Parts: sequence; structure tokens; C-alpha cells
Amino acid sequence: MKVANYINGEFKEPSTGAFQVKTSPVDGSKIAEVPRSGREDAREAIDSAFEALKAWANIPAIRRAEYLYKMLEVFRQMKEDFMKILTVEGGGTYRKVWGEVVFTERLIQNAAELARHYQGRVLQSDSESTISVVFKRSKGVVGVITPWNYPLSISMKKIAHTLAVGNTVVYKPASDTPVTGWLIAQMVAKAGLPKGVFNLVIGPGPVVGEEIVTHKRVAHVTFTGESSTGREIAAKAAGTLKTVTLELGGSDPLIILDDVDVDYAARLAVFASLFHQGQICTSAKRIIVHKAVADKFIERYVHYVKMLRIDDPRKDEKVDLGPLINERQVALMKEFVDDAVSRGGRLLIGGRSWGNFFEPAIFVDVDRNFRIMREEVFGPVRPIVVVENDDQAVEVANDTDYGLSGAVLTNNVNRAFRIAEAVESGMFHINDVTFLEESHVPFGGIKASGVGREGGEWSFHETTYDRWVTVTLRTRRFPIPSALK
Amino acid sequence: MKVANYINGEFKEPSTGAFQVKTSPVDGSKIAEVPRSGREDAREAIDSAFEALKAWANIPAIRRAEYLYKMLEVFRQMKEDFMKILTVEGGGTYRKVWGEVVFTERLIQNAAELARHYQGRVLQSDSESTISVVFKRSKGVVGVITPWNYPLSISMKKIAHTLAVGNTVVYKPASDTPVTGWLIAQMVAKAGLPKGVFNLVIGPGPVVGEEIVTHKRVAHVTFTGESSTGREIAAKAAGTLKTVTLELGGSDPLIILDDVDVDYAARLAVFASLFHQGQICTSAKRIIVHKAVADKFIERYVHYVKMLRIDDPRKDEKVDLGPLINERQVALMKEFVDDAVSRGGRLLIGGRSWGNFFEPAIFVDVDRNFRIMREEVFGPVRPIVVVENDDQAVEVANDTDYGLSGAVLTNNVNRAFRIAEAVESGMFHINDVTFLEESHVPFGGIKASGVGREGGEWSFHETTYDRWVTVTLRTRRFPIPSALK
Amino acid sequence: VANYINGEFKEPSTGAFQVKTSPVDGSKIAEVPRSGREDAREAIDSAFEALKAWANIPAIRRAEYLYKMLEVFRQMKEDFMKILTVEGGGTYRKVWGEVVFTERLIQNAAELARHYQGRVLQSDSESTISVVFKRSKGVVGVITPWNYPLSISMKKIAHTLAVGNTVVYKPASDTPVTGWLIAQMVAKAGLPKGVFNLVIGPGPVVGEEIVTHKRVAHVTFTGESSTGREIAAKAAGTLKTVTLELGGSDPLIILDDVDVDYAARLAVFASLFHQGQICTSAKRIIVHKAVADKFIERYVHYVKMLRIDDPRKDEKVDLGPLINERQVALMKEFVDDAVSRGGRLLIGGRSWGNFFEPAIFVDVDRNFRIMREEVFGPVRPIVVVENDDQAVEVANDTDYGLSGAVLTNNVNRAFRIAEAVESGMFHINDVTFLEESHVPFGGIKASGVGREGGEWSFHETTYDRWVTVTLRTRRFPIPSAL
Amino acid sequence: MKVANYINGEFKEPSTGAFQVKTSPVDGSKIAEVPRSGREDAREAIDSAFEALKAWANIPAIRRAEYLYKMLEVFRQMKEDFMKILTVEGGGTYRKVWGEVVFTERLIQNAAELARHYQGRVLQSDSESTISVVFKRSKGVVGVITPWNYPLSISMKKIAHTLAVGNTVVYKPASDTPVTGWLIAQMVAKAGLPKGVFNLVIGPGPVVGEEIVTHKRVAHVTFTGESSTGREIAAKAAGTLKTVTLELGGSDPLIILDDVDVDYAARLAVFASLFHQGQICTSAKRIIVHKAVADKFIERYVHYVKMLRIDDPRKDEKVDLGPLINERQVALMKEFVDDAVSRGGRLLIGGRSWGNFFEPAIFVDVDRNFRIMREEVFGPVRPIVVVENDDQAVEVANDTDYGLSGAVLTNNVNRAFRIAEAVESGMFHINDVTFLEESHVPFGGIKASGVGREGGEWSFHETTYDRWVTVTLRTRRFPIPSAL
Ligand SMILES: NC(=O)c1ccc[n+]([C@@H]2O[C@H](COP(=O)([O-])OP(=O)(O)OC[C@H]3O[C@@H](n4cnc5c(N)ncnc54)[C@H](OP(=O)(O)O)[C@@H]3O)[C@@H](O)[C@H]2O)c1
Ligand SMILES: NC(=O)c1ccc[n+]([C@@H]2O[C@H](COP(=O)([O-])OP(=O)(O)OC[C@H]3O[C@@H](n4cnc5c(N)ncnc54)[C@H](OP(=O)(O)O)[C@@H]3O)[C@@H](O)[C@H]2O)c1
Repeated sequence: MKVANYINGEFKEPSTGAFQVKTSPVDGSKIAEVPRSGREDAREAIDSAFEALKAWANIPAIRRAEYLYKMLEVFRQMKEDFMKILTVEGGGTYRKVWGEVVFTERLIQNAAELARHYQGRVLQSDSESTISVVFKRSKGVVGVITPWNYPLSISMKKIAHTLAVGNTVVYKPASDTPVTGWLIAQMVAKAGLPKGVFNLVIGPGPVVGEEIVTHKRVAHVTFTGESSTGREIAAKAAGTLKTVTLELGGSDPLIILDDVDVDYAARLAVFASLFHQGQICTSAKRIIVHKAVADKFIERYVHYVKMLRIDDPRKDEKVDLGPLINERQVALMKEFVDDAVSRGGRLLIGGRSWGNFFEPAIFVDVDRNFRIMREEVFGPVRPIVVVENDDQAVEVANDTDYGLSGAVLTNNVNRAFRIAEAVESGMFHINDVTFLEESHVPFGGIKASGVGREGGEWSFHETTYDRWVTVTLRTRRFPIPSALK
Repeated sequence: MKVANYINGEFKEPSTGAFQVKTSPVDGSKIAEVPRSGREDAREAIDSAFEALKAWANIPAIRRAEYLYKMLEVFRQMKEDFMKILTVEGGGTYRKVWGEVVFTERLIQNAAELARHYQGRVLQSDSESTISVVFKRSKGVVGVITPWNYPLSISMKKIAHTLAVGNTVVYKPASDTPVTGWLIAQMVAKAGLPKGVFNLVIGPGPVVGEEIVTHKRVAHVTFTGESSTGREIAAKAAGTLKTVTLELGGSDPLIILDDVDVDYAARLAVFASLFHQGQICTSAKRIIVHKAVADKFIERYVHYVKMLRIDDPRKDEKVDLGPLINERQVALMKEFVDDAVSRGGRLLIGGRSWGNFFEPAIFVDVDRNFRIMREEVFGPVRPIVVVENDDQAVEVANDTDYGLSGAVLTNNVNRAFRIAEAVESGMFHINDVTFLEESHVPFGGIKASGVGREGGEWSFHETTYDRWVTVTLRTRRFPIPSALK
Repeated sequence: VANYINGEFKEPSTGAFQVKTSPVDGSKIAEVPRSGREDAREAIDSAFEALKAWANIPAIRRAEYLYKMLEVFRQMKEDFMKILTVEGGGTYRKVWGEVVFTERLIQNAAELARHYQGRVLQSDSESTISVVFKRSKGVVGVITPWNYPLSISMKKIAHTLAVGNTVVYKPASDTPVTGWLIAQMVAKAGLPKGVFNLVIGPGPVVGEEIVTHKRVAHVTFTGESSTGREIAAKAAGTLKTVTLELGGSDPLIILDDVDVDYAARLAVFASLFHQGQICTSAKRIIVHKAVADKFIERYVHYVKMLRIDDPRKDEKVDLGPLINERQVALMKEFVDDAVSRGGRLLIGGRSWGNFFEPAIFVDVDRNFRIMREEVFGPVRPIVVVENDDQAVEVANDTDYGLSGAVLTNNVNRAFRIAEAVESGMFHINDVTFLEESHVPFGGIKASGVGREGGEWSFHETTYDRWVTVTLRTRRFPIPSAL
Repeated sequence: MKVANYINGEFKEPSTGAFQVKTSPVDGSKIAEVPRSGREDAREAIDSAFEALKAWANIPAIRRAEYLYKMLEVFRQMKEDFMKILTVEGGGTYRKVWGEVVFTERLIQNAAELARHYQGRVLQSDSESTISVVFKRSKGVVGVITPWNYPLSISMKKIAHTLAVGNTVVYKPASDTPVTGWLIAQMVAKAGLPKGVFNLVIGPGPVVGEEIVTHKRVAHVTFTGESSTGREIAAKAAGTLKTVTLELGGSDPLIILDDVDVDYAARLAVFASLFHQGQICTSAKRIIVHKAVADKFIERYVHYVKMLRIDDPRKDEKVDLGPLINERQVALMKEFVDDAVSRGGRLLIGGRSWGNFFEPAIFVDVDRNFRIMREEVFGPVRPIVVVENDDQAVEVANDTDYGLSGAVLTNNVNRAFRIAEAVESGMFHINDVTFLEESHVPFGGIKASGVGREGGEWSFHETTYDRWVTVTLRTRRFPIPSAL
């Protein structure tokens, strides 16, 4: 299957001539031949975006909204194609790629809905005869760099909202999910957006991504990926004084208190910690349980983990877990497991690997020095930690460099609110999963989980700037030269 | 006179023992002996602010207001001391420092007024039985790094607004204006803020400023200075994934169309372009004139420059201009004049310098390769360009790396608005000077002039983060394990 | 044509019918209900019962129904146009614009439903959480006029539904088939029973029941100011709130530094579109002495180009008839009054059937009826003034205060004049009846209270609810013996 | 001691020449001669206000803020004066009036704080080359009409906030608390406001108030009072199409679930339901408790009600309750106890009354047909209703014509929110008193409890209107005449 870049309105081959084969994580089957673009495909894309910017930003918002609704109609027609690819290229189960596609629809609609309603401000002026307002203005051409785990929805949240509010987009997907990127481009072009407004360039982050980050005609970069990558991207962005949105790692706590429906808490816990093989930035990566319910909770959780069906996600719709994205991740997960075992940890079930599939590894009796407590474990290896009181629940919760999401299960209004207040995270949920997400809410972290927020108006904040503009209606006397009446 | 750091409730001498001497830009006379602090002194300041943070952030906003209102009382009583020191250390005329002092009063008050009123949002949930809201949380320890040209007001806008909304502060004033910084510390202390909440550290930027910028326990740095400096700071800040506010340089365009009162235009142009010796970020640094009034305008502009009185800013109230801040700035103005003469620009007046003083130098017949058209000219050298039409005015206006402020002079509504939305600046003013500033408007630039906004709630946006928080009120079925209903 | 109650088209309990005839030629169009208080009471009761389920589904689900409704409207475009002309007397271009705008209104309501936000506050109390929600008011009365019965009905209806209220709708008696077509659309869109209700009856009966009923929480009204005062007074009884979009007598002010031809072309469209039957019509034209002669000359030149004919005949017809013969008689009274007081009729004034030519007057004074009253028809005065101050004085010399506009290229004159004119809406270098789907539409003085369009429609039909949570116990000041 | 009107910067006697004597609710001793004004007086004030409007509305907000900040200065100096009038004129205890006075300080500061920050909007335009903004404009002269139970704080929340955003004011206090209003005017005048910006007129509501409500040059009326009076005012206001704010009665429910600390619940309940003798719109007027703790709660509640100390509020700072505002109120309360006894209610305590003092009468075993369940009991009579579950609790809670505030005590987050969402009120409070109030939050009710919101920006919403303004920058073509 032949996949190209999308630049300035047309599908074209990389300037470098170089291609690469994308393989399925399921069985290593060849899916598509895809570009390995170089710095100049990037430059061509960026310049294409820059030229298209003036018209795009200056048409009325309602017109951009129409194009997005057009985008939404095409997408609805392309739903199966997207699912099919998210499953086979990305390793997602039916149910996983169903939710991603449903949410993506809601993401695109949301960007459209909001385009006409992003308001500036009329201000009171401290001077007489002065009108003092604030406009919203497009930043310009915006780079969009994304990960492989939820590559469709994460990309569209960035891309659609960026487009809505008058920016042009240069977009480079994760190299592990380039076909999904190509389907996006397909969708954009069947919607008929003007040449240059949206651009796809497939290639390596350190090369294509970096050129995007360091280019002078790029006003802003929005990025989702690892926290180390984020730090380098911020560093490089400083060169041209462009702004950034960094949606980085997470190691989110799921705290269970003792006044819960223990069974329910275990069902929820299993879902939050292990959906998409724990391949989720807002995954319940670290589980924190109250002593009084720990034993029953651990029995039930393991009971339910054991029931998880692992299989070729192409077989049927009821498969619970697919494989990890690549062989490298399986290796990292067996490291995480080994370190725990070696450190005197107790393995309750799983931890085997066959192919790119990894059987969920659940640990108890850990301390703060385990790799699975100090690093983001982006896969199906989870520590359970037992604590004696709420104050201890919060210390374990916050004992991380990360600060993305988090959650607490309880029926006590005070305990819920106190624990919410004390956990150091960008997002928090009382009595739900850690990876709750709506289209228009402010998604983002603190500490090492990143900087800024995305979703609806918050996405608009990121890709626009405030502009103070005034009009003075009465002439005034000026203080210099003091020799004037 | 002897000046000290203010750290953790207490005035103290540098860990390093080292003391520098601060002399007057007016005559070289010794003003005061000031610290030359080290990286050690910065860390002590930072940790103090960290330990004071929790208690300071968690009281109700109305307490924080009461302390700010308290600062306002104290500041009102010191006014003349701030005035004295701005003139004798910064070189500002009476009128200049009077204005800085009045605005600083409004700044302290604006931040106090708004503390209780910085709101979050209650959201419509896409999910049944879900409460979905967004809180405002303070960032934490905020580093405040300021320049020498308007050291009182630029500092206070940052310190007051940052404090109000629940952050703590480590402040490093410009090395050329350390006494102003110390006088601020006096104020804060006289107002009895809790120890550690506010901290002063007088020292070299590349060692004291850098420690602030790279420290772990600092969440945000708000910077005002050169753009080169900004790029540095933004890059080191990336190390700890902290956020920044960069208020960098400007080369703001003053466009004068042909339907104006030409004499008024001149009077405004002079004040805008040359006030405080043109050492103002939002100075009218590049004056752009319609050909139909160019001869008259230039005649008039030069006429009023001639009238500018340059003297000791301590002599009397009616002194138009004082010295530049040091020898280095004079040298720099000399290069600027050299280059422009070297390139065939017609020098109409000024150029004379003695000690730190400098008579304003006006040029015509320039082109876009002149250093005074490509760089920020942070002093009293000013180019005037004649253009033939509105397009041309705009093309020239946007021909710069900077995008801070800007202004157009006309009585025609279409011409004013079409020029306004065509010039690329963070701010813009119609029929007023380029450096309008009210205490609660979004102040800031685009392109190379920086990132973010400061003033009122915009200051608040910079030093807070949004936190999405939810409560789910009905239990749900989860997709895995699919076997289970 | 029938009512729509609790998900059913049904006959009026009174069994009475009345014939709708066409303003264009007097020919019968449809037999429509002539409902009474009982029919209003049933409708009200349906909406009240449907209320709790409809208010409490997520916004995204109400948005879905509206998008569904939007798709149905698109299918019915040519049906809505044909009625707006045959029933309402609108030209092709007039009804097309009404329909396009209605499309955008329906969409706007859907787009905004999910985005109507409350606030989170700083508490002056420690350990206290303090927030504000948005809640539906409940059952909402929607009472409308005949001049733009589609777009006016839908701005109210669509926006009111989106944000969780139920609706009892009552259209003007001169345009009920349009009201009925609306009921059609909602039914084909599949909204839950009771959520939307149509009752076609007389104002002082059906409308008054709606206004005075206990279970109605809010009434949104568009019509004459006298009715607005009736309605507001009767509404007081049950402490329900109202939105009153009332009459206009909008000034169009023309300064001396304008392109006079352009100014004239604009003037004709603003003052005369839909036979002047626009609340935001340029109803009083105000010109600066320095250009008054050429302006009047050009204005007249373009008015005599206007084509008044059967709006059914083709698409380039400029003007149709007035809605009925009372309106023609009243227009005669305005013209007759103006002539009697010594005013100069520049052009026009012929009538026939319900048709009525533009009548243009100059040399008038403030005592002319066409300067004191709303002239909801094609009779228009031009007033010459010597300077800006006088234009403003003349512009403000009215009980009304809906919209208004000034034509000029001088930024100061434009803005100072804007500050000074007393209206809810104002437009610089554009027509007086400027209208977008999401802007705060409404007036001051005698033109009403409140605002419709977008979030403002939501403001009208929601209330703010302050809710708190205290997380620490405290001591209390009584009994002091503790 | 003699009191005057305040019109156009001048303290003047009424046009009628007629005066009246304000006695104390506490012992009946004479307090002041106060005016009985007439329509001519209201008319003069309305005109003064009108004349004063243009200057006041046009100056920049910061200037209005400075005048307010100086009002704050004055009020701070007059604190003890306001306190002692709030007691001798209105019968508040030391603690009640202290709180009203602290809160009033806050309200005035809050008004000043916000004056410069009330923003309009910049809209996206569906047309090309169009600028589209929304301005905030002040309505004009504003009538302010207020009750007697919290005459300082309620008056001042309206007055200051209305003033802050550029309106002018014609203020008429309750005839039972006219001296408080006079002091307000004393304070305005000492702050040096432009003449006619603030006006005080003391007289009967049906004459002075009705004039304010019906006058063509009055733009808006913000009213606090009985719901019935609200209905009258709203009707009369329709004549000139002026807008109103109606802060009417309440009958708030306090719901106590069975998972609480019962003793604390009782302690809270006594404060919420009986503070200022129950003379609070947001008083906990109908108490609703779960069966599993009802016995224990009722005993405890009665225990602390019995401990209450009723006395001359002037004696000292520890008096829990003073008297009702007048003999009429005692009479009404007696009816309420009378009706409850005849309908089969069980009187657990209280009922003794001498002069204007009244001991809190507490009832159980009541039903929905009792007057004290169907009406606002603006005094110290309170029913306690036992329910079997959270459904019944909501059912009883919403069985009113009212819907001002309301509250629930419970440690269960699910029950707490479900209940709050279900109760029909303009304001709700989880685990605090029904009458929580801050300076800047939207205060107001639904149903019979009124229309609109007061407090900070919400006060500003009520006394301003939005103004859509556009600038079009490209000429365009028009559809008539089509021949072109
Ligand atoms: N906060 C959130 O919302 C969120 C959501 C999902 C996932 N995540 C995070 O995403 C991470 C896993 O994704 P990942 O393996 O794809 O992370 P990654 O290795 O950092 O890659 C992210 C993207 O950055 C590109 N990239 C790499 N180096 C670059 C450079 N020097 N300059 C510019 N771009 C560069 C990559 O392109 P290449 O393919 O060429 O490497 C990729 O498209 C996890 O840490 C997870 O927490 C965060
Ligand atoms: N956007 C605005 O609002 C605004 C307003 C006024 C001025 N400005 C700009 O400010 C500039 C003039 O002031 P300036 O010459 O003082 O600017 P600067 O040379 O860049 O230095 C300003 C501050 O940054 C500190 N600094 C220098 N190097 C640093 C480092 N590596 N790390 C941390 N801090 C460091 C300086 O310390 P030392 O003093 O010890 O070197 C000083 O406190 C001009 O560019 C002017 O346009 C901007």
C-alpha cells in the first residue's frame, strides 16, 4: 500500500526519495510503504502553510466552521477505514478503536461548533474618551506532532481546533502510526480545504519534527509524547521564540478508600489501569488502597485481571487486549517486571510475553524505589500499594515527577474533596476512571506531565494570542518639551 | 548607603560577602553599596519561597488582598523616596518618575482589587450524572526578573499580580537599578507579609538569574528584557519544564497618514518617540509618514526636538530628558548614528554626547538595511520614513522581527482599522502614543517581542493553571473484561 | 392546519376554525384553528410534564435533536419560502434571506448548547467551595409577530429548547401556516412529546392564558410595545420573567463626507425592504445640510426604480403588499397627516388592494405622526440638520431605542455619534437591521427589555444557581452559652 | 432627634411638612422624628438623579471607584453608629449587627473593587470586514426599595453596586427602619459624591415607592421585600417598561440526613433557623430530618433552643435574641402558633411573648396543610418534619411556592449532590447554614422568591444593558432595487 505526504493540496513523494515499510504489531505483516521525509519536505510544507495563512485567517470564522463540518461528513463516511487501521497498524481492539473514532467525531464537531464563538473582551478604560478592547488573533502556522497510542483522536483534537481558529497546520505523525496520519490527509482533501492549510509530512522526529520545531515561520508547536522529548522540543523552540503546548507523560494515582463497593472499585480499577494494554497517558498507573479493604480489593482485582482475554484484535469485537506497539516495548515491560522481582516484589499474576503481546503483570509489596513507581510504565505492568490513612494515600499519590490526572473512589464527600485538593495533578476525577476525557474540557498536566491545556476553548487559547487595541477620541497635551503651554 | 537582600522575612548580606558599588548615571557619584549575590543566595531565596508557599496559597484570596492593600498604604507613604531613587539611579526626569510612581500605585491597587475575582468555569458535561468544573490553582514559586528602564513599574506589575493569586516570589532586579529593588523590599517588609512570601536577591543575571531559571522548585519565571536574553532564559527554563512570560524588545511603528493635524502629529510623535530618552520598549522607534504631509511633518518634528531640554534630571521639574543609563548605551547610540550616516542617511539634528547624555539624533532617507531599521534602538536615535500610500506604510511597519506595539494617526475610520488589523503587533493604538499602558489590559508582544500577556487577569493567567475536576454520581459498566456483564 | 400538542396534531377543543386568506390577492390559503384557553392549558400541561426528562438529558443530546431539526428544515426550504410569500407577502429575495438566516439560527442553537458555562468562585470563607450552575427556567411561552414569522419564531424556539426549556409556541394570526410548518418540522425531527407545542389562537385569549398560567416560567415576546406592556403586567401575577422585543423607530444618520450615491442605495434598502415592515427598518432618515440635496435627489432616483408587484410572479420583485387592509388604511393616515401639516411628498403614495407604494416626505417637524410613532410600513420622512449635535438630538427624539446607524468616514464623528444615540444596537456604515444569529439583539426605552440571539437567549431562559460545599465545621454565635 | 430627606446634595425636610415618630421595638422609647414624604419629594429626587446621570455615567470607572473607596473610609468611621441604630431602631443583637456591619464593609469594598472590571465582549462576525463588539451601558436612574430586617447590608449591596457601574440612585428605606437610611445618606454626603447621584427619600412605600416605580425617568427598580409586594411592583413597572430586580420571600428547607453528627446538626439548625429571631429571608424555616436520627435530633435541637437567651439586645454582647420589629409581627406569629395547634401539631417549646419579644415556638407532627408549612414564617416559629428517605426529603423541600435558598447536612457525596440537584431553589448549600452569603456571589431565588441576582457582577448585570455595536469596512451591494 502506497502512502504519500500531503503538501500544498497534493499527494507527493518525499524529496529524499526514501521509503520505509510499516509493519503490523500483531504479526509483523507489511501494511504500507511510507515516506521517510527529510528537512526539506518539512520546509516545503511549512512554506505552503505560511502562504495559505493570510486567506485562511481572514475569511469569516463561519466559513472555517463550514469546512470543518465538511470534514466531519467525510470522516463519518470513513469510519470503518479508520477503525481497521487503528486496529491493524496500532494494535487496538475493536472496542478501543470504536471509542477513539466516536470521540474523534465528537472532537471534530466540537471544533466546528466553537469556531464562531471564541470571544475577545471590551474593557473599561482608565482614560477618558478611549475605547479599550481585546481581539483574538491566529498565531499562524502551527506544528502538530503526535504519539502512537491514540494517534487519531490526539491528532484530530490538535488539528481540528487549530484549524478552527484561523491557523494553518503542519502535521507529522508518530512513525509507528503513519497510515492513520495519511487517512487524516485523505479526509482533509476529500473535504476540499484550500491548498496549504493542512499539511502531512511523514518522517523521523529528530529530523522532520526538529525542522518544524526550529523553523522561523512556525508560530507555535503543539506536541504530545514523552517528557524527555518534550524538554528537548521546548529547548529547541526557544530559538525562534515560538510558543508550545506540551502534553507529556503521566503516572496517575488511583486511590481507593475503605468505604467503597470493593467489587465495583476493582472493576473500575482494572479498566483504568489496563485499557489499551495500559498504553494510555492518563492510565491508572499506580494503584493506592486503604488497608481496611486492600485484601478483598486485591483478590477481586486479580480475579478480574485474570478474566482478561488477550488475542489478535482482528478476530472479533469482544477481545479485551491487543499487543504492544512493538517488540521494544515488550522488552521495556520485562525490564520493569524484573526490577520489581529483583527488588523483593510480589508478582500475583501474568508477566509472560509472546510476540508483541504482554500478559498483564500485577505487583504488591513494592517500595518507592521500584522502576514502576519512579517512571511512567507505559504498558500492562501495575503496582498496587497499601496505605494506612488518607494522608498516606496522598503522599504516595504525589511521590512522582508526574502530575497529569488522578482519581479517588469514595462515598465520603469530605474525603473526596480533601484528597482532590491535595493531589498535585492537572486533572482529577472523583468516582471515575483516571482517563476521563470530554472534547471541550481543559486537558493537560503539571510538573513533568507538561504545559498548557487542549480541548475546545482551551485549544483556542493555545493557538491564538490576545491583542489589545484602542481608539482615542480626544487630543491631549504632552509633557515634553516642558516649554509648551 | 548600604543595601541588602531580603530573604525569609529578614534583610541580610550576600553569602559571598562581595559588594559592588552603584554610581549615578548623571555624574558618576557613588549612590550606594549593593550586594553582588551568588547562586547560593538564590537557592536560599527559592527554598524560603517554597516553604512559605503552602500557607500563602491556601488562605482565602481576601487575605492576600488585605496584604496587598497593606502594601499600597506603605507604597503611598514612600512615593517620594521611589521618585528620588528612580531619578538619581535610573536617570529619569521628574515627570517620567512621577508617572512611573502613579502607575505603580495603580498597579498595586489593580492586583489587590482582582484577587477575589479571578474565576474558574462550570461546564456542561457530555456524560450523564457528571459534575464537570475548572478551578484556578497558583503555579507555586515564581521568579521575577526585571530591567533597568522602568524598574519600579515593570517590577511591581509582576510582583503584585503574581502575589495576589497565591504564588510566592523570588525577585532579581536589574543590576543597574538595584536600589529601586531594595526600596520595594522595604515596602513589602513594612507591610508585614509572611516571611518567605517575597524575597529580594541583588546580583548578576548570569549567575543569580540563571539559578532562578534552572531551579527545580521554581514553577514559572516572568521575564522582561532583551530578546536575546529571553531566548536564553526560555531554553534553560526547558530543563525543568517550567513556564515563562517573555516581555522582550520592540521597534514599534508610528504611522502618520495625510489627513491629520500635522502639528499635533509632530507633538505626539516627539513624545512617543523620545520620552525617557527613548528607553522604552513601546517607544515610537520607527516613524512612518505619508508623503503628502512629509515635508511639513518633518519640519515640525525637528522643530520640537530642538526645543527638547536636556539637563541634570535633579535640577528642576521641567527637564525634558536626562542621561542614558551608562557608557555602553552611549557607545551603542554612536554605532547606530555611524551606520546610518555610513549608509547615506540625512542627519537632520542631534548626535552630540557628553558623559552619559545624548542629544536625540533624527534621520531621513533611510532604507531597510539601516541598523536603526533592523534592530531595536533602545535610545534617542530615530528614523523617519516617507511612504506613498497605506499599503506601503504597512509593508514598512511589518518589516521587522519585532511585534510589540504600534499606532496609526488618522481621522479616517476605514484607513485606521484596515491599517490596525494589518500591522502585526501584540498591541495597537489609534490616535494615541505607542506606549499606552493601563494596569489591567493584556500587555505583550508577538514574533520576537515575546510570549504571554501581563496586566490584570492576564497576569493571573500566566501564573496560574487550570484544573479540570469531576464528580461522577452513577456507577457504570466497563468494556473489559468483555466476558463479564 | 392543526395544533401540535403532546406529540399530536389535533383539532381545537372549541372546534372553531377560521380562513387564512392571502394579502396578495385575497384568495383562501388554509383553514386554521381558532383555539381558546383550554387548548393553551393542555399545551402548557404537556410542556410542564415533558420538562424534567428534557431538562436533564445531557446538552449534547438536545444538540442532536436540534441538528436533526436542522436537517429537516433544509429539506423543507422551498415549503417555508412559498408560505412566507403567499401567506406573508414577502418577495422572493425577502423570504430567501429569512430562510437562510433561520437555517443559521437553528444551527447556532445547536452549536452553543454544550458550551453554556457557569462560574467557579473564590470564597471569602476558608475550606469552602463556591460555584454557579445554569438551570432551565422551565416552560417557556413563545409569542411572535407576522413580519418575519419564521426567523423570529425560530430564534426564540431553537435557543430556548437547546438550553433545556420546553416551549409553548403561539404564532401571529396573520401567519399561522408558517407556525404550523414549524410544528411540522419539529415533529419530523422527532422531539419528545410535550417538548414543543403549537397552539394557533387569538392573542387576548390563547396568548393571555400562556402569560397568566402558573406553570409557565418565562415568556418571550416579539410585537408592539402596547402589547409588551399588557404582557409584562399580566406576567407579574405569577412572578414569571419576560423578554420583550418591541417596536422600533430607528434613525439612519448620514453625514457630509460620504459617498452620497452609496449612501442613497443603502438608505433605500434599509428604509424600505419588506415594505418597511421591519422593526429595525431605517424609519427616520437624518441628513447633513451639506449633502441633503444630492442625497434626496439620489434617494428618490432609486426609489422610483423599486418594483412593486405580485411577489409570486418572479424573483426580482422588490416589494410585495402589506399584510392586510388595516395596515394600508393606517399608512393612508400617516400620509394624510403629513400632507396636512405642510410636509412635502417627494414621491409615491399610490395604493391598491393591500399594495402600497413607498411614500417619501421632507420638510417635516417633530409633531408629524411619522416622527412620533412607529411607521411599520413604507412611509418615510427625511430630516435635514445643520450639524452632528442636531442629528443626535433628532435621533433621540423618540420613545423608541432599538437600533440605528451612521454613515461617515470620520472616525471621531462616527464614534461620538455612537456614544450619544440612545439605542440597544448601533451600526457604523451599514444598515439599521443588521442581524447575526449569535449577537445580543434587543432595545432600550420603549423597544423592550432583554436580549436574544446565542448565549443571550440562554441568559433569558436560564437562571444562575449559587451552590456551595463547606468542608470544615465551625462554631455558631448562638446560644452564646456554648 | 430629627431626620431629613437627602435630595440633590442637600438635606431637606419633606415637601409635605409632615413628620412621624420612630419608636424602638425594644421598649417603645422614642427614637427620632422622621419625614412622611410624598410623591412631590420622590419626583424631586428622581429629577435630581436624572439631571446628575450624564456626568456620573460618563466619567471613567476608576473615578466612581475612588468615590466608593472614600465611602468605605467614612463607613469605617461610622461603624459603631450603624451598629447602635441597627440595635435600637431594628432590635438586632450585638452579634447580629456586628455581622451586618462587617458584611456591609465588604459589600462597599466589593463594589469599588469591581467597578473597573466589568467587561463586554468581542464577537466573531459572520460577515466579512466587520467589527462586532458588545458594550456595557448603565441603565440610568435606579430606584432602590428595601426592608427592615437587614436594612444596612441589603440597602448597601444594592446602592453601592448600582452606583459603581454608573447609575444614579433614588433610595427609599423601610418605614420601620428610616434612621438607618438617613445614616446611609449621612455617609454618602460625607464621601462628597456629586449632587443628585445618590438620593434618600423617607416615606410610605405605597406613596413614595409607587412614585419611584411608576415614574417615566426611572430606568430600573431593585426591590427587596414580600413576594406580594413584589407582584404589585412588577405590575406597576410594566407601565413604563422599566426593568426590575425582585428579591422576595423565602421558606428554605434544611434537610438533615441520618449519617451526620446529630449534635452538630442541631447546633447548626438552631443558628440557621432562629438567628435574628428567624427574621431572615434565607432563614432555615422548614426543618426536614431523616427518621433514623429524628428522635435524637429533635431532643438535641430543643435542648439548644431552650438554652437561648432572649433579652434587651442593648444589655450586652451575649444576648442571643432581641424582639421582633413590631406588635404586628407578634400578632402574626400568634396566628401561626394558633393554626398549628388547632391542626394537631405538637408544641415542643416556646410561645411566651411579652411586648415585642417572642420565645421560639417549635413544632412536630405537622402536615402540608399547616400555615407554617405553606407560608413564609418571618419570625421564630418553626416546624420539624420527619421523613423516611431522601425522596420524601426532596418532596417536602419542594412543596412550596418559594425557592430562595436551601441546605443539606450529610457526609455522603452521592446523597448530597442528588439532593442539591433535586431541590428547587436559587441557591443551595451542602453542610452549611441556609443563609450563607458573600459580597460577590449571585444572590436570588426562583419561583415566588423573585427574579434576578444581586452580588458583584450580578448586580452589574441587573443595572446595566448590553449594547451591540458594529463597524463595517467594505461597502457592499444591496438587493433592492433589483434592476441595478
Ligand atoms: N498528555 C497526553 O495527552 C498524552 C497522550 C498520549 C500519550 N502521551 C505520551 O506519549 C508517550 C508515548 O508516545 P511516543 O513513543 O510517540 O513519544 P515520543 O517518542 O516522544 O514521540 C512523540 C512524537 O515526537 C516526535 N519526535 C521524536 N523526536 C523528536 C524531535 N527531536 N523533534 C521533534 N519531534 C520529535 C516523534 O516522531 P518519531 O516517530 O519519528 O519518533 C513522535 O511523533 C507517552 O509518554 C505518553 O505518556 C501523552
Ligand atoms: N516587553 C516589555 O514590556 C519591556 C519593557 C521594558 C524593557 N524591555 C526590554 O528590556 C531591554 C532592556 O533592559 P535590559 O538591558 O536590562 O535587558 P537584559 O540585559 O536582557 O537584562 C534584564 C534582566 O535580565 C537579567 N539577566 C541577564 N542575563 C540573564 C540570564 N542569563 N539569566 C537570568 N537573568 C538574566 C538581567 O540581570 P543583570 O542586570 O545583572 O544583567 C536583568 O535583571 C530592552 O530589550 C527593552 O526593550 C521590554
